[PDB]
Amino acid sequence: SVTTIPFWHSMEGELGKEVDSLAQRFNAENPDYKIVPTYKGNYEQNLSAGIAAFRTGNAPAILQVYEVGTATMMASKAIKPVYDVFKEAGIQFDESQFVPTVSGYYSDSKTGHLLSQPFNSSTPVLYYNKDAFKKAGLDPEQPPKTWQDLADYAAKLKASGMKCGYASGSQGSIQLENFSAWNGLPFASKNNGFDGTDAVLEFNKPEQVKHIAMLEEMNKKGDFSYVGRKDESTEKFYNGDCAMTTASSGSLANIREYAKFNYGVGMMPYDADAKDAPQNAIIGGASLWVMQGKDKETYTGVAKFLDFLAKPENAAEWHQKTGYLPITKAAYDLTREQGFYEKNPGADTATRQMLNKPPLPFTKGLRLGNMPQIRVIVDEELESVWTGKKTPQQALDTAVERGNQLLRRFEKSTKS
Repeated sequence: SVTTIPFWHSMEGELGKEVDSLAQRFNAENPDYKIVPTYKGNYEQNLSAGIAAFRTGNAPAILQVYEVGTATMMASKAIKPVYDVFKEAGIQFDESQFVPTVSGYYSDSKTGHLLSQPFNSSTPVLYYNKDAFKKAGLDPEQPPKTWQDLADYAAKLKASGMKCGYASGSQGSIQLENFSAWNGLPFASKNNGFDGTDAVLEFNKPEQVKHIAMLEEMNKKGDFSYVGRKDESTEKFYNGDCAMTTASSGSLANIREYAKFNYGVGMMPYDADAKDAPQNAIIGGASLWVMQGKDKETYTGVAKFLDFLAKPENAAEWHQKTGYLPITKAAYDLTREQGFYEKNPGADTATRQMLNKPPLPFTKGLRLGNMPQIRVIVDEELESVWTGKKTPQQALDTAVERGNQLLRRFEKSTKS
C-alpha cells in the first residue's frame, strides 16, 4: 500500500521548496508512504488551521508549529508525542542524537522524551564587521565576549566613523529570553515553565535590569540603535551601517549574500558579572507535531519521515541549504568534515553556542502558555525604555506583571 500523510507547514518560497524536496526524497526511499506537504499560511494561521481541522476529524498527520505554540499544542488534546509515535510504530528512536538544547525545548519535563521534533531551529548570534574592527584598532578575530566589552567596542567603532555601533532588532523578548538562559538565569519559575502552568515570570531581576540599563546608556550615547522594523537590524548590519548586531543565526545566508565587507560571527556576549555565564542559548523557529486519531500505517510513515529528517546526511543538508541549525550533533560533525565551514565562515558559531555548557533545569527552553502575547508585551515594554518613557526596572516589572496575567488566563483555560 501507499499511505498518504498530510504535512501542513508554514514554509514559503525557497524554504517551502526545500520541504518539498525532502518529502520527495523520503517518498522515493520509502515507497509505502507518501508525505504530502501543504503550505497553510503563517505560523499563527497553520496552528489555528491544524487545531480547527482536528476538531472536525480532518487534521493533517504532521503540523509544523512555532516554538511559542508549544504550550498550546500540549493543551490541545490533539497531539501524540513523537516518542510515542516511534514506540507504537516499533521504530527505534535515539533521543540522544539531537543537540540537547535543540530537542530540550520540545521535551517532556518528567521523562525527557520528545513531544515534538525540532525542525527549523535558530538562535541569536553576534554578527560583526571585521573591516570596521580593524579601522577602530580592534582585533578582527576577537569579537566582544561580554556586554561590557561590547559597549566599549561600540563606542570605538562609532568614534572611528561607523554610523552605528551596535544594532538590535524588534525581537526584544527573544533577546531577553536568551539573555536569561545564556547568563544562567530563569525567565520564569517552575524551571522556565516546564514543571507547571502555575509558573510566574522572573526576568525583572538585577542582571536583566542591569543589562537593559547598559543598553539604555549606550542608546543615550548613540552607541546602540534599536531598530524595530522586522529584520531592520540585519539590514543595517549588512548594509554597513551598523558595526555589530545580534540577530538570528538563520540570517547568515542573507548576510553572506549582501554584506560588502568581511563579516564575522561571534557567540552572544554575556554579562561579565554573571557567575554562571555563559551558559547556553535557546532555540527559536518551529517543531513538528504529530496529530492524534490516525491509523498505524500513518504513524509508521510519520516515524519513518521524522527519522529521515534527522539522519546525518539529511539534517546536514537542511542546515547547509536553509541556514537553520543542525538538529543533531552528527549533522554538525558531518558538515564540518565536508569543509562547509571553510566556505561559510561563522556558520558553525550558533551550534557552538548551543553546546557551550550542558543545560541547567531552567535553561532547556521556555514553556509558557500565551507566549505569543507575552512576547508582544515584553517587546513593547523594552521599547518604552529606549524611548525614555520608563526606567529599565519599571519596564521589566510592568512586563512581568502583564505577562503573569496572561499566564494565569492560560492556566485557568486548562482546568476542567
